[PDB]
Amino acid sequence: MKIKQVHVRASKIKLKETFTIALGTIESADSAIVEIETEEGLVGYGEGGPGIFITGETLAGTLETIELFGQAIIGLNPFNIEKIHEVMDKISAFAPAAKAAIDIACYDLMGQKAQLPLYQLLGGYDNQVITDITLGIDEPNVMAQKAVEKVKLGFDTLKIKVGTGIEADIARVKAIREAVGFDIKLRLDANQAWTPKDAVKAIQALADYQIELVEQPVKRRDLEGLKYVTSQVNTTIMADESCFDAQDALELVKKGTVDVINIKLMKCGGIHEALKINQICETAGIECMIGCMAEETTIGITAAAHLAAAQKNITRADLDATFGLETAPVTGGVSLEAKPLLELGEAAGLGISH
Amino acid sequence: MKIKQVHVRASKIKLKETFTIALGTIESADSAIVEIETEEGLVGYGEGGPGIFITGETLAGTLETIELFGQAIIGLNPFNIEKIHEVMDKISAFAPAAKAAIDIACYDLMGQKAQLPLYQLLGGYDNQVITDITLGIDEPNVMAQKAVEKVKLGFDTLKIKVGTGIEADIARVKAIREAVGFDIKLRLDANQAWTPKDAVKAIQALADYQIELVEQPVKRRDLEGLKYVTSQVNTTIMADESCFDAQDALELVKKGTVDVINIKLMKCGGIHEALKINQICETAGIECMIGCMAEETTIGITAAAHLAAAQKNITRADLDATFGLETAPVTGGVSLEAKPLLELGEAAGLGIS
Ligand SMILES: NC(=[NH2+])NCCC[C@H](N)C(=O)N[C@@H](Cc1ccc(O)cc1)C(=O)O
Ligand SMILES: NC(=[NH2+])NCCC[C@H](N)C(=O)N[C@@H](Cc1ccc(O)cc1)C(=O)O
Ligand SMILES: [Mg+2]
Ligand SMILES: [Mg+2]
Repeated sequence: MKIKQVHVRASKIKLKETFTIALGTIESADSAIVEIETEEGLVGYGEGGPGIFITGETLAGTLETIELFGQAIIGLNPFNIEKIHEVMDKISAFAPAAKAAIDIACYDLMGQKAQLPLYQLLGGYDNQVITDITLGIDEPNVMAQKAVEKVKLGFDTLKIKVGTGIEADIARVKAIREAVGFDIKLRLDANQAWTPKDAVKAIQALADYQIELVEQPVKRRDLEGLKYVTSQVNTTIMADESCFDAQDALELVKKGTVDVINIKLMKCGGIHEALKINQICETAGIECMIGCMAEETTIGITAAAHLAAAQKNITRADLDATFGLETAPVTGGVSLEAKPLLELGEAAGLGISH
Repeated sequence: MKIKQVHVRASKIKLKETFTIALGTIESADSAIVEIETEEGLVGYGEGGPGIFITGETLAGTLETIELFGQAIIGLNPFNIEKIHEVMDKISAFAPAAKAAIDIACYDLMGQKAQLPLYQLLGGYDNQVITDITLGIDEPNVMAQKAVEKVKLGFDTLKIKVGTGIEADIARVKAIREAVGFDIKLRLDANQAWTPKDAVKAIQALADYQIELVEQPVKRRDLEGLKYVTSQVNTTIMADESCFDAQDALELVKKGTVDVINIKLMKCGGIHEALKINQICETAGIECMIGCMAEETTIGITAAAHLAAAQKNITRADLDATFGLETAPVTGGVSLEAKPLLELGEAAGLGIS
């Protein structure tokens, strides 16, 4: 198998609602979609979802970088994922969105060539995954109200954003908890909004509210502070923005900074790197959750789902990007229907087309 | 795809010459060969080559463990390597040769089902690997003579076994270098024979002999002593017995114990675990060398070679076990011919039988 050409396009999908977190707001899912054509005719799909306030990556920069990658890998075999990453890494010192777009299309091609759904090439642990659904920052009563709706859809786990103030945030969670029950799992995400000591105070305050875990409570670069929190509360602390790639993961398990690590293909540059992170974490006894950017769609979510279902240590999933899309940019893959169960079929690769 | 049956049998193959290392001698390559058959008819080949003075595993124990593993994975998909290792790990707390045997057969099946050479499923970086050849412990003049012989076979890298005493060990290396010149790369392996200070002393004494690297100079459990050697000499230090699995590797990287790590499928329980070790090392800027047990045959060596060719970070290889074998247990795969280049064909999976 040999890459004949790489085509990249912009993709802009209107979001059903404006999503808000501690870092900013978004109202449209704008990403870069890649199609890698082989000499034999097979075409793999990939996506790069840039999050300016998460990674600093932009759609313009991502499109440019992908174009450089595409010309550099013509003639290579999609199965030589080792060299493909070598090539991209030599070209750019940092561009996980661009690299993920190329990486994902390559794994899609691998599945299609082997004639196997992707999850079978990535571990084969399972052929489906259960995802939570996130609730963007809003008024305590507003969020609590939306919870009942999602639960009604079948969701047993809700991801709750907070970060305006320990005061209002605590009010947020409480409102939601005593609103949907106690059989519903509740994970919180403060997107670096709290200081070390305020984080501890805020977390402990929800002791009787039964919180599954708290995601990135402090600034991504404040590793001593993040470890402070983790070591001050019994509640499970998860690192997100503090962990982009495998080298970050190694540093975290090294220092014993957190309990769980959130993996995003758009932060690490694709499945090849995500596998490394998960392997490092599993070896250290740290479970992983697979997440997503608000700007990615069907292709990125589908890729992440195959990986999550395939790897045992990826024990949690936050793949709800497609639930907010007004329309699907492609055919097949994870549907836009807001449901917790993402079942991967037997279609080869990502099972995506059109 | 589903596993229908698991067959396992004993293979006892004489070595053409007794192989001596610091830990003892080996006279026969006795391994367990497994054949995993799927309901559709595809059959995967695997092997468990236990090295008693390395892991403590025996052929009898490896056979009993494989049998336990075999009857527990009936009906599972070979592609579900994640669950297959979970099942084996729950059954046994320690049996890397047995686990490798099942693991390798599964990857062979994956390759066959996908209709792809195994190296394509494991990274696809290359389709061949260049191996060194090891010289067993002997008198300086003899080892030197044997060195010239191997170089004549085209080998550009020789792995020198040492460990009977810094006095002799230093004499062995000096003699070898004098015989083959500085064009040949020489890596040493002490198999835990030296104290940390004798190690530094021996290494410093060979500074002018252009030593590529020194493998496991001190006892396996003496990590502080191993790091001591590593931080006392400019020569590259490699861990072998100090690193069995991914957890060991993570510990070595955390402590900055060594510069390179030796991966053996028979130490870590198969390709699945070997990949973890290499990824951990790569992430930490530690290169890896793929090695082998004397007891392995074409099956084990072929699997190791596919993995080494596939992964960029596995930059060195010591896959010379088939060179000492009187016979080959299966057709295909790496041949018995003593040659540095191991070219993997385009046959699906291992390309065996
Ligand atoms: N329906 C809906 N609004 N889904 C958004 C999914 C976002 C995802 N669960 C998430 O929280 N991702 C990041 C935060 C984030 C927000 C916005 C953008 O553009 C990028 C990332 C996280 O987990 O922190
Ligand atoms: N002549 C011969 N049969 N050589 C086999 C060399 C195997 C390999 N290169 C090696 O050295 N492996 C171990 C040492 C070892 C010796 C004997 C047994 O049974 C198992 C392992 C090492 O690298 O230390
Ligand atoms: Mg987060
Ligand atoms: Mg060794």
